Amino acid sequence: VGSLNCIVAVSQNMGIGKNGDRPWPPLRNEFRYFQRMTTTSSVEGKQNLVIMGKKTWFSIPEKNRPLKGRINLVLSRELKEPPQGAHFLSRSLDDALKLTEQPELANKVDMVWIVGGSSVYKEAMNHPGHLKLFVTRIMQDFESDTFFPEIDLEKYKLLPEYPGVLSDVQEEKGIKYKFEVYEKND
Ligand SMILES: COc1ccc(OC)c(Cc2cnc3nc(N)nc(N)c3c2C)c1
Repeated sequence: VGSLNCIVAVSQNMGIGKNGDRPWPPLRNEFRYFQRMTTTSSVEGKQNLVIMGKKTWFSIPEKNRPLKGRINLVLSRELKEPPQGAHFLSRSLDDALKLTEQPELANKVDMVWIVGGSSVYKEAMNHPGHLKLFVTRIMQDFESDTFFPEIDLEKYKLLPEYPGVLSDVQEEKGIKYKFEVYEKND
């Protein structure tokens, strides 16, 4: 395992989901960027590991499951086995990390990506160590029922830029958004 990262799209109210769905219409290019960031390995013969809560897994259209090109890990305490189409099940992020160390994925994993939900992000955001947040800011309010936790600027620095990430305002379906990379180490 190389790097530990979290990727999220968030509305101005810090909304990440509404009844397990996206609180905004589809954003095909925001989606393509998500697929591109998470799938791309920085080391031949390696694939990235994607981690998600039970509920983020079930919110992905059946058709898109598993996220292809990546090892899919579902994080749950109630599940006794991995949902159909998933590859591994861990009780916590710590257990999910340890598994990496097993010669199991040890030699097979480049980067690890946390793709949801608040719980899983909240807990990654507290794992001590180096972490990067790839945030997609949707520049409007959307009714939500679940939120991203508060980013601590005394801890994470917004990078002035990052290679492979557009720096300017994007626009799809009359909804503007921008990409931000935060970095922490502690
Ligand atoms: C959350 O509601 C849905 C519905 C469909 C769906 O994938 C097809 C998803 C997954 C999805 C999509 N875009 C993202 N976009 C970003 N930037 N970050 C995410 N973590 C993310 C996720 C988890 C989430």
